[PDB]
This record gives sequence, C-alpha cells and structure tokens, in this order.
Amino acid sequence: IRKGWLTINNIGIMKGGSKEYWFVLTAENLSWYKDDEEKEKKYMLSVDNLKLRDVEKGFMSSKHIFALFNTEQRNVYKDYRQLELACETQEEVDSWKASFLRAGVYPE
Repeated sequence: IRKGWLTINNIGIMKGGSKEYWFVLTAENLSWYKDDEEKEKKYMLSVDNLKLRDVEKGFMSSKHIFALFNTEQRNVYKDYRQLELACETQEEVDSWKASFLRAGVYPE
C-alpha cells in the first residue's frame, strides 16, 4: 500500500539508538527492512491487532513522531517496546496513519 523510509526510536540497549529502516506496508502485513532492496527482512508484524497513537515528550522530537502499538502484548515482535516511528515531515506522519488505517490498523 505504501513504502518509504522510517526511523525507529525504540531500540534496545544491545542495539540502542534511533535508526532508519526501509518499510513496506500492505493490507496484510507490515515488513521492515534495513535496505531498499527488500532483502534484509528485519522483522514483520500483522496489520490487525495494532492501533495508532500519538506520543508524549519522551524523546528529542526533532522529527514528527507517531506510535504503532500492539493491543495484545506489551511490545512489537522482534522489536523493543512499541513501534514508535519518526517521519521527516508531518505530512508523512498523516499519510502513514491513513495508510495504516486503510490497511486494517484501527485508531487507539
């Protein structure tokens, strides 16, 4: 449905620090890659059982930040905490939120 680069702010101490990843969004699954060639296949999460929320001032929010969180568990699989995503512009945040909603993600 939508593809682009997104920075993940929540990464564990073993690999901590915000990092930019290539993301592919479809109606069925969310697939994250370290490359735009879509070969790494870092981790995947299903579209459903997820919801979109805003974020608090817990990060140096020089970017436009929104969070996709698991409604069944406390964290995203193969990830640290919930998937807080930072965009270069606010339009990217709104576009991604709309894309996730169309894919099947539900509002908080």
